[PDB]
Amino acid sequence: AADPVVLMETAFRKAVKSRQIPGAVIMARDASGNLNYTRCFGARTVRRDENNQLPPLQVDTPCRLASATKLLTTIMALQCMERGLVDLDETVDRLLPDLSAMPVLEGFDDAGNARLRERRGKITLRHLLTHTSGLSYVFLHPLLREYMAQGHLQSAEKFGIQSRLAPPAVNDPGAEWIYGANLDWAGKLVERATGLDLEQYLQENICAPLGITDMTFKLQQRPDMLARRADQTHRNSADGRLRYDCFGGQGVFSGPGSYMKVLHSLLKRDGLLLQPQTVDLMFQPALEPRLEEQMNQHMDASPHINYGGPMPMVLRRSFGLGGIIALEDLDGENWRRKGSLTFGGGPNIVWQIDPKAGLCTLAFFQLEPWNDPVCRDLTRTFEHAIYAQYQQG
Repeated sequence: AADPVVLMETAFRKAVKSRQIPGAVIMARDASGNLNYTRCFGARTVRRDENNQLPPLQVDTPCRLASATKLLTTIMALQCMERGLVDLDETVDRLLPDLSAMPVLEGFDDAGNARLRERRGKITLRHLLTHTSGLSYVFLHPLLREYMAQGHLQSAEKFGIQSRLAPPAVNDPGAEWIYGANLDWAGKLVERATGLDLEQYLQENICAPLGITDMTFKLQQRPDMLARRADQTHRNSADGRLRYDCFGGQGVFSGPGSYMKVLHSLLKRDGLLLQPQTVDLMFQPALEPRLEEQMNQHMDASPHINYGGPMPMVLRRSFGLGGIIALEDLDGENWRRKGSLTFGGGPNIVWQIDPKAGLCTLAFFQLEPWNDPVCRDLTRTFEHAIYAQYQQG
């Protein structure tokens, strides 16, 4: 093992032992197939089992991907796009009339009543995949905040409208980049285009092709793996110490080893689940120029959120179909290169595909909250290390 890679590995092992993290599964791969690094650290929980030892996590251990599910759904949409069932620029309302029926919430008046408007513009699958549907998540936007305060979301029950799909848009399509629920609609679009719920579609069009068996939405229906799942860990603000704790877009449980397989096929054009042309698209910076600027501005101004994760807080980025795209070079030839596409999920799960560097890496944790200092620091120095040993050794 390389000078950086051994220092890195023991630096993880240090963090597990000094109770800073519970554990981590980390993984790197290259376009050749040939690079195959995969190392497990620590325990899958902090809560001791019946025998006073804590079972260790490993590549087959079931873990909540959480907000890292989105890529999978982003894939499943582009599968249908390929197969002719939809088209990126087709107005959603063919398959999602109920979405196209939703109004946009403009603002509030003085009596405080909800002020509401119909949508200028129209709304496409490309918009959804790029978080440019002009719709948002409830507790991130100040308007929806109060819409929620008034209790205008209560009424969805009457029309059988799913909780997550209920909130109104807060802008027109193509207007802003806004991290939003627009990946559960993506989930719907598929279900409706393929007459299949996305649990069935997932196994058929993603798991089967790569021979996966630990990927599922319905974990409660898998005694075999439910029993061995990873418990969630949460870190306290006071101490720094840690304590115990079917829509697309979030809520898949998978082994970290299997998630890699997916990142791999993509990296290496292998064509097993998607089609190299349409993969290239995912990596094409979708954001219009004035759009990509406001996104950068927003993301810089919100460091408490840190969509970037391990990568420099100030950076020039855009967005593609599945994640963020580093528009400039992260640190010369030492680290990620212009073109690389990263995203990640709640429990400090962070993946990235770098085509120009011929690599794809996946750091896998089960610790909340997002953007943890030790996780970020370890992820930082994880990538730094395998990038170095690999490409210059």
